[PDB]
Amino acid sequence: MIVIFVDFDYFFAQVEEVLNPQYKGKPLVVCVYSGRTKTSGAVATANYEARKLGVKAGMPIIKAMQIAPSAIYVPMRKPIYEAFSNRIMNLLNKHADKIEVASIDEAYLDVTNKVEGNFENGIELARKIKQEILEKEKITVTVGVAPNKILAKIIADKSKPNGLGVIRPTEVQDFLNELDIDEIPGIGSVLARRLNELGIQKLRDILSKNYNELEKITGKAKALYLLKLAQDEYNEPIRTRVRKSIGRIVTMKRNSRNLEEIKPYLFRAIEESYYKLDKRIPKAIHVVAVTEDLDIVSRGRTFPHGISKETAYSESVKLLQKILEEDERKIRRIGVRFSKFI
DNA sequence: GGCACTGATCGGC
DNA sequence: CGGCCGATCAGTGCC
Ligand SMILES: Nc1ccn([C@H]2C[C@H](O)[C@@H](COP(=O)(O)OP(=O)(O)OP(=O)(O)O)O2)c(=O)n1
Ligand SMILES: [Ca+2]
Ligand SMILES: [Ca+2]
Repeated sequence: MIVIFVDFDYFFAQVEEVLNPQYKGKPLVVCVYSGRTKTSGAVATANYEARKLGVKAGMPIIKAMQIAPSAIYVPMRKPIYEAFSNRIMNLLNKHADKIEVASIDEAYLDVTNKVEGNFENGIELARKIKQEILEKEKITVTVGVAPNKILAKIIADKSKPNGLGVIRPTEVQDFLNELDIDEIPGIGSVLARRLNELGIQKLRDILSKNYNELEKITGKAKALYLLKLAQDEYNEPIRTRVRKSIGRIVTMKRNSRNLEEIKPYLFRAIEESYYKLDKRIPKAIHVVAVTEDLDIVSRGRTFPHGISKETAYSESVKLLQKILEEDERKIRRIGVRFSKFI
C-alpha cells in the first residue's frame, strides 16, 4: 500500500487570508463568538504569526486578546471553509484509487495502483498534488507519504507547515524504533504523561508491557492500537467515511434552569439540525447541556422508529427536564445530537 | 461467557 | 470560554 495524507495548513485562518490577503504575514485569529458578550468565545485557529505570540486553538478569545492584542480577530465563517474543503477534496479524489476524508481539512489517499506500486512515483504524485492545490486554490498543505495511514499522518505532522514528509518501506522499522510516545496520533497530553510516568517514553517501550498490563494504563482500544503500532502491524484500510451524527448547540444569552427560557434555543437547534439532516431520519436523540462551569451533561434516547421533527421537539424537552432533574447546575449552552439514521 | 445494544463521557479538530 | 464530531466503554438483557 502507498498512502498520501494531506492536512491543510492553519486551515480556517489561511482561507481568511486567501479572501483577505492583507491579513497574510501578520497575526490573524479566527474566533468563535458565542454572542453572550462582545468578546465571549473561543479561538478556532490562528495563523503561525499569531501562534508565535501564544495564541492557541480552543483558547478563550479574551485570553488571546490579552496576549496578542494587536492581532486581527475575525469571526468564523465555516460555510466558506467547507466550500474550500469540498473543492480541495474533489481535487484529491481524482488522484486516488480510494480516498478517506477524515475531517474538514484532512484526507488519506490510497494511490497504490495509481502509481503502479512505485513508491518514488508516489512521492512525485504528492508533489504534484501540493502544486495543484496551491495553483487552483492558493492553499498550502502538508503532505505525508508512507506505507500506511498512521505513518503518513505522523510524518506529515513532523513536516508542518507546507511540508512533504516521507517514510519509505525500508525506513519504517528504524522510524518506529525512534518514535516518541507523545508523537503518536490518538495519544493525548494526559495519557502521554501517565505512560511517560511509567517509563514509557518511546513507542518501542510499549513492547516491554503486555496487553493486560497496558490496558490498566490506557484502556482497551488504546492498548490494542499501541501494541499493534509498535509492531508495525497497523495497516487499516482507507475507508469512505459516512456521517454518523448531526447536531447543533448554542450559547444562551444568559444561564438558566428555566424551561421556558431554554426551549426556544433548543427548538432552534432542532430546526437547524433537521435542515442539515435533510432526508436522513434519525432514531436517536441526545440533548446536550454545557453547564455554568463548562462541564457537559447529556441525556438521550433511541426509539424503535425514526424521529419526526415534531417528536424531536417533544422528546427533547423530556430529556432537558431529565438533565435539570439530575443536575442542579445552571445551563450555559444547550443543544441536540441526532444519530442512528435509517 | 460473550453478543447485541445501549446511554453517557471523552477528547481531537 | 465554541461548536462541532467520532471513539470509547460500562451496564443491561439475553441465550
Ligand atoms: N480546537 C479547534 C481546532 C481546530 N478547529 C478547526 C480549525 C482548524 O483550522 C481546523 C483544522 O485543525 P488543525 O488541527 O488541523 O489545525 P490547523 O489547520 O488550524 O493548523 P495546522 O497547520 O497546525 O494543521 O479545525 C477548530 O474549529 N477548533
Ligand atoms: Ca488537521
Ligand atoms: Ca491542518
